[PDB]
Amino acid sequence: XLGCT
Repeated sequence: XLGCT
């Protein structure tokens, strides 16, 4: 979920 939504 680093840069993911």
